[PDB]
Amino acid sequence: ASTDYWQNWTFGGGIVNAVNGSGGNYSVNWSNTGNFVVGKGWTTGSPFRTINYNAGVWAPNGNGYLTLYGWTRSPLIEYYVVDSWGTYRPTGTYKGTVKSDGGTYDIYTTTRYNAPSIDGDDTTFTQYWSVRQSKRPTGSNATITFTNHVNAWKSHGMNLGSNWAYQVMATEGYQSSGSSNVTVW
Repeated sequence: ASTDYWQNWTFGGGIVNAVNGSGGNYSVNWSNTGNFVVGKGWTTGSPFRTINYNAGVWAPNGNGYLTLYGWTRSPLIEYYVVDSWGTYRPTGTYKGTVKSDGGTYDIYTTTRYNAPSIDGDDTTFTQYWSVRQSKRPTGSNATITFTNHVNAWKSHGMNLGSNWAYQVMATEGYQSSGSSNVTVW
């Protein structure tokens, strides 16, 4: 069920040139940024969705993530399934591991205070992460069987909220430069 949502959020400086391409395709070119998340996906996330993507270009110069990105409310949770990165591999509080779609992921949790979210600039929420132990190869069709992550997270007491907000296959950058080109379906 193809993408219906376009994400293009920036903050803090630099240039983020994001193009909403044909179908599930988009491109990003960025320099000297603050923080940004750009991607395509779905207005309503599902714990049952298999996200398909192909990153034709993954070329961060510094810190960027190629990652599933999404939110629930009830309660407010920010989640990530990070398949690749640049110079910085994100982590948090280690819980365990999960294997999905040919990759082994470490599972982390982090509680964020006074932080920006889909609710506003100064909020509290928890983050759930699956981060691949090594960078996923790009340029070939990829799946993220998100249910495998939801199920593993649940087994370590990491339950998502019941009101689903957006769910995108994203390019995130923090204080970096780079290029990506990604198609999502």
